[PDB]
Amino acid sequence: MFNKDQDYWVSVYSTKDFLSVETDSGLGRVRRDPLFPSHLLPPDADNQTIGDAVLIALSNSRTLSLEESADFFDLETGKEQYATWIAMLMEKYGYKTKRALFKDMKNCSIHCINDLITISPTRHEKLEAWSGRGIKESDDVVIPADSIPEEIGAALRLALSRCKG
Repeated sequence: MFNKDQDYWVSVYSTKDFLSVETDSGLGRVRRDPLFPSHLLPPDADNQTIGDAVLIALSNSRTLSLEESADFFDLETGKEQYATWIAMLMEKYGYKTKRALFKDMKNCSIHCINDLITISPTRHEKLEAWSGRGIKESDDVVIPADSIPEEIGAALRLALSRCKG
């Protein structure tokens, strides 16, 4: 169950070899939450499995207190965790180079607030960068938060098909 007026955030990263559903946390600004391992799914995961992963990952999304915020957005910690995420993906899927991993990688964001799940496609800009550039509001995919997990999965697949670059 999601709390009223509370934001819950997830990032999705997709390649030919994996579909990763990740809890994001923060305070206005959000990022990959190091307390929660990525949900790493087979690239051919069905919609039920994807939807249940999305629901769990969203539920874990934290809204931090003032004190938690300072430690959480620490620059050097962030760098370490980010590069560690890349290393983990490379070692787990046998990517020999960063280019091999990021070349075709798609990114969608997932937001849940007040019984609405919004999934937003992105444009792949640089090797490790995505933007909202060229992405219309109407490119989002919206479903209710109490949707069956199959519907959430289908919604994420549609958003992934709307990614560009």
